[PDB]
This record gives sequence, C-alpha cells and structure tokens, in this order.
Amino acid sequence: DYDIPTFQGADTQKFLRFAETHRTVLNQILRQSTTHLADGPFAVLVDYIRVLDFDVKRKYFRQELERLDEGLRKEDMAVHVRRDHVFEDSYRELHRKSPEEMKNRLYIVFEGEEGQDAGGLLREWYMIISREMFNPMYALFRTSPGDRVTYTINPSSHCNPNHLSYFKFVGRIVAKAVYDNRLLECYFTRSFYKHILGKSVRYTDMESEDYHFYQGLVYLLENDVSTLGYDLTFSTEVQEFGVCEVRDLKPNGANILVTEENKKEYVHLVCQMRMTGAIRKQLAAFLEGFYEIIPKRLISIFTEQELELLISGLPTIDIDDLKSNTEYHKYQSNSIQIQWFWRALRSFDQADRAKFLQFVTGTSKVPLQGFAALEGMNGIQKFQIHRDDRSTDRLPSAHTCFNQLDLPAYESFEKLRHMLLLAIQECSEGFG
Amino acid sequence: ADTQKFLRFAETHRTVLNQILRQSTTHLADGPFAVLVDYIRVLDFDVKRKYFRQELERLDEGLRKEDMAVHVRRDHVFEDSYRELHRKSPEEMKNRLYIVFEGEEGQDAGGLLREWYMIISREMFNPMYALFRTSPGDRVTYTINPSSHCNPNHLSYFKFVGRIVAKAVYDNRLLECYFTRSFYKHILGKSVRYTDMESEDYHFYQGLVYLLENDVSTLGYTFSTEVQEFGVCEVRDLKVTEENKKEYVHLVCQMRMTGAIRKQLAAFLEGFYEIIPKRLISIFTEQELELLISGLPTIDIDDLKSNTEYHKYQSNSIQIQWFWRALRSFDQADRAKFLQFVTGTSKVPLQGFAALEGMNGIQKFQIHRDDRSTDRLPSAHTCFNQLDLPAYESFEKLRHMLLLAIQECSEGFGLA
Repeated sequence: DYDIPTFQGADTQKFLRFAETHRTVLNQILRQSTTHLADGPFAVLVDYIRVLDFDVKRKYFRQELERLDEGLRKEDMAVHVRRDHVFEDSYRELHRKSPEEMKNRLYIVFEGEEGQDAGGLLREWYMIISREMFNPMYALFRTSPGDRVTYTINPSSHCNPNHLSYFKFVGRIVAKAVYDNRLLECYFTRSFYKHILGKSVRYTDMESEDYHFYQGLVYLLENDVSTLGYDLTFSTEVQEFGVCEVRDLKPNGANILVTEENKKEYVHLVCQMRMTGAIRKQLAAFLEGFYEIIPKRLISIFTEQELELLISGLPTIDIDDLKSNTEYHKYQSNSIQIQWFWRALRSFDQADRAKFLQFVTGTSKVPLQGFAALEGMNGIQKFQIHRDDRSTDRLPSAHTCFNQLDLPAYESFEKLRHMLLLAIQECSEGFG
Repeated sequence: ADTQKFLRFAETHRTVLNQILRQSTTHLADGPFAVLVDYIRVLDFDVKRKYFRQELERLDEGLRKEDMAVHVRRDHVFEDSYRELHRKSPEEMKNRLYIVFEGEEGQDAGGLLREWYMIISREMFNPMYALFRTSPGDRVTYTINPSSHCNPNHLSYFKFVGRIVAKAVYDNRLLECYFTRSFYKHILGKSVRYTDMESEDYHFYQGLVYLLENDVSTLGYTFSTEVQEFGVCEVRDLKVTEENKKEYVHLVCQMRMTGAIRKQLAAFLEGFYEIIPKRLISIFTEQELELLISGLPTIDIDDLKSNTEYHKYQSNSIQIQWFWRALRSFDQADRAKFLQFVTGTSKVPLQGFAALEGMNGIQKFQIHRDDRSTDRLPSAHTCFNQLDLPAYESFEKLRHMLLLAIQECSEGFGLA
C-alpha cells in the first residue's frame, strides 16, 4: 500500500532485497492494527508516523478512520433543509443524531427544489455551511484582528442563547467533512488548530489576536523585571460570558511574584489563559462534537500547519504572482538573499509551499484576487521581506499580521534553504 | 541518481525507528511495534540484543533458579570445571553459579564469577588441550583444530565448551573468546563464501579466484576434494564445467572448511543450543554474534589514524578525509563492524594499533585506492588488514557505501 523512494552484478540483487525489507517494515508498521493500543503506547507509535510525509500520514489517517467503522451498518440519511435557512435547518436535522448515525451517508434535499446530483448537492451543502457558520449574526466565530481571513471562537458568543449546543454542532460538521473526505473553506487561526491537537500556544500566537498584549510579553522577555515600575504575579484577568475574574495561572499564583527565572514560564501560562480562558466552554463543546467522529489521538498525527491542509486541502500557489507583489526593506529585489529565497521556495513541494504561506501570512488561504490583494492588520498588506541584522545562526522569524518575513543575511544558499525549511515546520512547546 | 535518495531515506528510517525502540520500557511484542518481531533480523544490534535477553528471560521464567556451587582449583580451573558441569542438565546450567576456589578466601561472588569466566575463556584456547587453533590469516582468531582427535574424549569436551560459551551468553557475561568469522557462520548454520578461505588457506583461495576469473581450459586439469579427518586422509565426493564452476567453488569451500571438523562442530553446537535456542540466536549476523559473546569494543580512532598506511592514496587525499569523517560518524556497533570488516575480528590489540598483526607478521591497517568503477562497494582482505576504497564522487556516497559494506552478511546487505 504505502510507497518508498525509487550497483552492478551481484550487488544489485542485494540492494533490491535491502530496499524491499525497508519498505516491508514501513508498511507493516502502518498497516498494523492500533485499536488494542492505549493512548500512551499509541502516542509512542505517533512519534514515528509524525516524521513521515504529509500524504503518507493522510493515507494512514484515512485507513485507521475506516477501521473505526467496523461494527457499523451505514445507511443513507436524509437532511431536509431550506435554501434560506440551511444552517439552522441542518442544526435541527443533525445535532441530536448520535455519533454513529453521523457516519451515515448524507444526501441533501432542498425543500421543493428540482432533484439534482446527490454528490453535487452534498458539495453545495458543505460550501454553504462552511460559509454560514462564520456569519456574524450567529456570533459563534470572529475574524482575528491580525490575519483578517482566519477565525476563532467569539468570546461574546453568549449573546446567542443556544451557542454551546451550536459549537458542538459546528465541531461535529468539521469532523464530518473530514470523515466524508470533503474539503471546507473554514480557515481557523493557527492557535485554534492547536486546540484541536491539544497543544499549548506560544507567545507568538498572541500577535494576531491581541497585538498590544503581545508587545508587553516581548518587552517582558527581552528586559529585566526590575525595569518595570510595577510588579507582576502569576495571575491574570479573564472576561468569560461578560463576567470578569482574576484566575491564578499556577496553584498560588496571586502570591507568586514574576522573577527572571519565572518569566518564560509566566509568559507561557498567561498566554494559554488569555487565549482559551474566555472561550473554554465554547471550545470544550466544539471539541466534544469533533472528537465524537474523529478521535483526538488519531488527529494528533498531524501538525497544526497540516491539520488545516487536511480540512481545507492543499492549495496551488502561484509563486510568480507572489513575487510580483513582494515588497523589500533593507533588501532589494536583486539582493543575494532574496534571489536565494525565491529559488528555495520554488524548490519546495506543494505541502511545504503551503506551510510557508501559513508561516508568513497566518493561513494557507490564497486570496481570490491574487496576492496583490493580500490582507493584513492595517488593510491591504503585500508580502514583505525584511533583513534581520542579528547573528546568522537564528531561524527566519515571521509576523503574520504584517505578512512579513524577517530573513537573516545567510552566508550560503544551502544555509538559507535549510533554515527556511526548518522555520515553516511545526514549532516546539518551548517557553523561550 | 535516485538510489542515493533511497539510501538517505533508509538511514533516516533506521535512525528514527531504532531510537524509539531503545527508549522503550516495554517488551517488543507488548509494545506498539509488536509487528516487528517477525522482522527482528533487520533492527540495530543493541535493539536485537535487548530483545534477545528479554526473550531469553521470558522463556525460562517458569524455572525456579537457585544458587549452585562450582568447586575448582585456581591452577586447574578448566579441567575441574569440566568435571563439575559437563554431565549436568540444561535446567541445572540455568541456575546461578557461585564459584569456590579450593581453599581460598571467600570474596564477592559477583566479582569471583567474572574472574572464573575470564580464566576458563583463556584456557579454552590453550594449545595444550588441542581443541582450537589460530587461523593463519588473521592470527588472533580461533577455529576448531582438526587434530582434536589426539584426545579420544574430545567430542565430549567440544560440547562442554559450547555449553560454557552459551552459559556466558545466558548469564549476560562477556568472554574473551574470539573465533573466526567462518566459525560464527557455523554456529548460525550459514554457508561460507570463497572469500572466507583467504584467511584459512591462502594458497587455496588464490586457486579459487583464478578458477572463477579465467577459463577452465587455462588449467590443464571433478566434484571432490581431500580431507584429513581424524588423521585419516580421504577424497570425499562433493556431489567441472565452466557453467558448473559457481557450484563447484561453493561446495569445495564448504568441504575444506567443515570436512575435517564436522563432528567436533556438531558436538559444540549441541552443547551451545542446549542453553540458547537456535532460532533465537539466529536473529544475529555472523558479525553480530561475536559482539554478543565478546562485547562491543571501544576504538581509539586517533590511534588507528596514526597507524594507517596509504597506497596509491595519500594521507591528504579527499577520499581519506571523507573516510575518517565517515568512520567517526558511526555508532559503536558500526565502528566494531568496520573493525571486523577489515581486520577479521573486533578484538583491539592490547598494545595499540601500532602492533596490528597480519599473515606475514606485523601489518598496520592499510587503505588502497580501488581504480575499478565506482559503483562497487569497498572491498576488504582481512589477512592483510587491507581496505580497498574506490575513488568515490561524494562524501555522502562514500559513507553510504562503506556502511553497506561493513553490515553485509552472507544473506546480503543485512539479513533478509
């Protein structure tokens, strides 16, 4: 099933056997049933699957998912909706269904409309739902201030009296689309995909959600705590459901003072709280609906960048269009680092190109009107590359709210490609 | 070339998988990689060694092991140990030995047991017992002495020594027993290749290389060879065309190697396999079995580099810089496999690499340039401690090729 990449005389037959054993081993591990495995031993197997290419992991994902369908008697299931009320009608029709029922084959029927191809109607239906779930009138999701086209949970969702039930429904629909192997135009924030994967956010995630709070954190990290006229404690204010409250980051955080040894830890904890604190119940509802269909441990083989690609698909990126609409600061278009950069980017496969777009823009969503219409925090903001004048042993940094790449003056092409390629991959949970 | 991309993938796959299996606190069958037990032959040495010792403990778990005394004389350890242990049962041999030297001070039993194993391993090879003899080519490696029949009770002794080697493995205690590569193949039930003769009968090997490379009409000369078993000479039938040569060379080499010692081996293997199941030991290669019994050596590469000779190559040749870079990048097991590949053993000479011994006396490690096409592996000739190294185009290619050459077993590039 799974495929691997690709001497004279007696050595050729020796190599082909060597080559076949390696493939046999890989395939046997990936074909092996994992349903006897607990979460601990399964996570160990994930440390191996995680290193494989995206398409291999997607293929393993779909294999294991179908294995979870054993013991099910799948039926065709009708979803009756009105073209004017698709979202609320679909909620009524599906939100009380069981998880097992949701694995049935949906066929949509619009009230009193001419019978069309069921397959296309399902595609049409998904398209409408993915759009309406982000409609402000339901107050479930809101755009991030930084990246504009990405969404996360609206903390003021309690205006809608049924929101918790609706968040569970929306989580169910996202999982159902993945299950049905149908793409959605739902583009969430990087941090939101982390929530699904059960990963903590970094302070860098704050930049596109709450810009000024992010800056305060960077200042705290880069300077001594004594340079502040105020003291800090392991506690922060959170406004859940319109009710403000001071929650402790760690067990006695209100009496614990923020020292230099505590800074990195403080920043880590406070960001987690601010990001998920005002939305913890809406999020828990969403994840309940999601994990009902797609187990958490199973989706955890993907990285936050890849999960988006799983849900929304792999895009085709017109690099010429991007290059035509790139601005340069300190660098010029003909600077050696820039020529290397474009050569490196073109040398990336489809997945890594997408991961790069995610890395600098905050999403894999390509603007319909081309990269001349790339949106940022302050309006239309073209992709821009700045020279990083610090030492050349750091990775390229990004600031997605400006669609900005900070590129050090690397000494060689081999170094630039290697460093850039590392930067676009998943980051660690390290506090620094 | 697409082949090098595959080798690059394969090493990544090797490194990742094995590293996970090393951190594992589970048995391999109980864990998530349980499917691999059927492909245990392909994993790294230490991983197979962990599996080996775990499986060994699991199969005897139903046994109630007690402490067992062995009474010997410090001056007569070998023959006394034969008396105390050679008629004992396999289950008795799986008990915990504690040694008592006749009329000597009671010491730490763990330390005293390590001293008893080191002394018996040195005495197995004493010519006075006429059980083993050194190979002419590699000098420091041993195999069965065909003239073992001088003592008529020898088959009983071959079984005893086989038992002691296995017992040492069972007890997880290392021995200073260094056999020939061919001998380890015998333990694993593997056939020898014509290349193996080079260190056993140099002149015969030359005849075989000539026969293989040239036409049969260039000789002037049947599936039979002379064997001197038990001092009694005989021409034994193996089963001579150009089409049959492949077959002829294979059979005759088997015969010259195993013909005069076939019963002595069967006795040794009987003794060995009583303690250690054959299927379990067969997960190792001929190279690896030695490392299991004798341990992984630590190699001072600086000492080796200081005593390396170069022919056609110079010390500053780019392939030589790559070579040392490749060797340094190898883990302990692969470094050992390299030492085995070019010298014929993993035993580091006590007097340093400046005293490396060869067929015709003292011979330092030497690297020659192989001027033939660069699509072949590095070749070795262990009786000269010689590495034949092609002028490889890149470091990545040289390293990949060297790694394949030192891991090669008689079943190909790693066991099939």
